[PDB]
Amino acid sequence: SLISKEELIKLAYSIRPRENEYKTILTNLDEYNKLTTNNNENKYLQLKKLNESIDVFMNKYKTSSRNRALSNLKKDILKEVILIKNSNTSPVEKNLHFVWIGGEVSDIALEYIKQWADINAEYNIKLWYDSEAFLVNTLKKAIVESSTTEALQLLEEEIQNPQFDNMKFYKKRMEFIYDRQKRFINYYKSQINKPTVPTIDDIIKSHLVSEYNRDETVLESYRTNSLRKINSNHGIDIRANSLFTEQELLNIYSQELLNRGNLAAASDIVRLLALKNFGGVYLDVDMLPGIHSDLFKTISRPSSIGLDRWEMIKLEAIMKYKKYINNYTSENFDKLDQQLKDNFKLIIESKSEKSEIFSKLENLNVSDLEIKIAFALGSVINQALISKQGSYLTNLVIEQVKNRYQFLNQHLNPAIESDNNFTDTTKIFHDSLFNSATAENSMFLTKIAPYLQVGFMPEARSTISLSGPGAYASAYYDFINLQENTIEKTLKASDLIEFKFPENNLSQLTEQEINSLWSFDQASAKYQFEKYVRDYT
Ligand SMILES: O=c1ccn([C@@H]2O[C@H](COP(=O)(O)OP(=O)(O)O[C@H]3O[C@H](CO)[C@@H](O)[C@H](O)[C@H]3F)[C@@H](O)[C@H]2O)c(=O)[nH]1
Ligand SMILES: [Mn+2]
Repeated sequence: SLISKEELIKLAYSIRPRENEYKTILTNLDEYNKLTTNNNENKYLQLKKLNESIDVFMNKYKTSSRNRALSNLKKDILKEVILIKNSNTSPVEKNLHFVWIGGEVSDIALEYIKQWADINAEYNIKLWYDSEAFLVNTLKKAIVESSTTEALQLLEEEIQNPQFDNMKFYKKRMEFIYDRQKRFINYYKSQINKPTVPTIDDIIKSHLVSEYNRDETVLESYRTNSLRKINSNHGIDIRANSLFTEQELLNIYSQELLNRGNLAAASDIVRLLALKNFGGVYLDVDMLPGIHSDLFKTISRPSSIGLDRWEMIKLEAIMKYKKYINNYTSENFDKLDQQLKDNFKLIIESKSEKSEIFSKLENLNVSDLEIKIAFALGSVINQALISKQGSYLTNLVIEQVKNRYQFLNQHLNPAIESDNNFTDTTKIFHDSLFNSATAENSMFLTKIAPYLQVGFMPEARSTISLSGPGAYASAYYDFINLQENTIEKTLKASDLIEFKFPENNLSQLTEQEINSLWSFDQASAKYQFEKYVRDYT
């Protein structure tokens, strides 16, 4: 329990009269100690109120003899949130949420989702999709491909020089991409208010037919096939549900889905709303169930192979003998000594049903305060999440996303609403953005400055700071330190063991996940550019 008001009076006793701010602290502490109710949120809020009062006294009387005790009390307050969070716990709602928006869900994604379904029959699979937006990927592809060709043609004389800086190509291509997105968006805005009430896909189809030499029948078949494939495999339509219950979040989802064509960012929004409204477990479609602990207890690992590769090899080894996922890679497993191999086959074949290989989720016991998250490379990663419906931390993350977008859009909207090309739009945005800089927000500003080229140029990673892991990391800071609207600071994986997605319940090092991580750094960028040059000729 926290120290009592009487104990604090004894500990902080001084020759000096009690300051008014000290009396307030004593009252807040006593009120926390006397709380009759068992509602976690109420306890947390009263903690917060007390912590805030202590800071007011410490800032005001910096040399006070009471500060040592009050400093200790703050440390005890930090421990209590953990205790509070860990004291009343119970199973999360039995929902597995997946999201696939913007096109046909792939067969490979369905296979991965199938593993989860087989192992966890009591959970109700929810594959969220947007019934009006099956052609967004098709459009983004068309725009990028056409732009790549335009940039190569413009730069044809230079691209052969082996010393050519491929960043001249990516910047020029971005100018063409921006012009093409802007043509689409202005066309969309001219259609969307018509009395025919067209859908996103109606408008994309028309635009592709008129400007990208496409065939309406082929696009319509692709769209209807996507709608049928998804509905047959646990699909649930965002347009027909209660995820979006305010305009602000919908506008954020729409700006990513329609203006940027950033499907991952749109999915970042949907997953939060799905957890807020329904609770359960959110998984990217490249995640796989966790391997039973004992399964490979009996297999020391060669020190030549890495801690992560060892996990990839365990998955590859399981597939090589059960074929649960068709054509699953065997590359890192084939290179092993036969006793290793023969040992793997031996333990593997020992088992009878898949539930002996992968672990069930069963009850995932969590606090209504928290959200649990996977880790990667020292950071949180929002590819796997656990949250009760309406959890306090899930709401903190949503608030972080809203505040970040409100700030982004304050500076971005005047620029994009201009009739200006990419270069001049970027200048208007940046001039506004960086005139707002402070010591607290400067890193954030620098990270969101390349927002418009996210997905199209190497090193544009603004999504992490808007809808992705950075927002979760700052919300964790908020929660742990009883703060709100943290922008400068993030908590790291080493800070968040109490919030880790339980290691035994998840396999992150799948073939599909490793396929996704191939990011847009300078190394990937050089390779894609070389292939573009290779194909152009
Ligand atoms: O065409 C598409 C492409 C992707 N999505 C959604 O985005 C999710 C993640 O995509 P993906 O794994 O390819 O990118 P990744 O770099 O790993 O995402 C991280 O960064 C992402 C953004 O912060 C984050 O969403 C993700 O969890 C991180 F791991 C995927 O499981 C879908 O829900 C889609 O619906 N349609
Ligand atoms: Mn991934």
